[PDB]
Amino acid sequence: QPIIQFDAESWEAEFTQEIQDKAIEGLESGSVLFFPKLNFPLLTEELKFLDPTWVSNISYDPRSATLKGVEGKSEDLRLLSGLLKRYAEKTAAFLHLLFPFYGSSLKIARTSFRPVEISGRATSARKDDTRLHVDAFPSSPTGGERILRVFSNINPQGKPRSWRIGEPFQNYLNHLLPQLSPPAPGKRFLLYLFGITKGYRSLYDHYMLELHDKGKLDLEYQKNSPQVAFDFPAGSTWIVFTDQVLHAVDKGQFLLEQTFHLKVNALKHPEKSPLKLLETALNKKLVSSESFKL
Ligand SMILES: O=C(O)CCC(=O)C(=O)O
Ligand SMILES: [Fe+3]
Repeated sequence: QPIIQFDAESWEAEFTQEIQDKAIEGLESGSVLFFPKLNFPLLTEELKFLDPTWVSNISYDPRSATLKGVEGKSEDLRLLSGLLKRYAEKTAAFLHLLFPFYGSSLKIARTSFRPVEISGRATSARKDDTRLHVDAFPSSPTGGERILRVFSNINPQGKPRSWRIGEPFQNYLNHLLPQLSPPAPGKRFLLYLFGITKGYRSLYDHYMLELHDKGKLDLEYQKNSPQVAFDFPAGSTWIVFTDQVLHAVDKGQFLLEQTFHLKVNALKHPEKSPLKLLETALNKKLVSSESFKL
């Protein structure tokens, strides 16, 4: 079931255990959790930010209270920081209400505001997010940790955000497995020494980047693989492990996004993670820092 719909309409909603179970089982199975009625309202003073000219996308780090990617007057940067900080706070609260099993293992990461219309985008194949992919960032290895994202469509003209959702990760990995290759010896160490990567690119991160890139260049797979097109309405929110769920965006404007990280050993079913699926498929440990279980 690629998309599981929920009725919650508040960021402070209290959930029954049954809904919590549905959410964590769905999330870990690679479903998108969809909240059609969960809107993220803006203050009147923030409405001015609903304009693409503010990008010079925009990112905020809640851990350091630092805003990047935008220039302007102090008071405007304060207002924009306040908007993204509120999105970080509300998404973090919501995830702790919905996923108590993860406890304090949820680690917030960067907040993103995306005011540029998607349908006019055109770039190199590897960063073309109209192509189905799982998330893997060449400059930012994960060391196996999960990439969990919360998304909210805040389009004020009532325009949906058009996604496509692909086949399960295990089928994607199987399709691309004959195209995977090990890294060149010493190359990842040089990327680390040279500051091209933030941290060391694990073998896991190498293979996730290969899946991401080779999947995007596989034009027959992009055209023919199983996929469902879904429009997320304005005023809706959705939650997804974007390292596991194949996704692409086709159209839309004005998105808030919050990234969280989660260690694999905090998952209810760690064997369903991309890390463990890749380690099983290649019969090897793919992250050197891995904790060892006696
Ligand atoms: O902009 C979007 O709606 C999706 C982009 C994407 O692939 C992502 O945030 O991981
Ligand atoms: Fe993505």
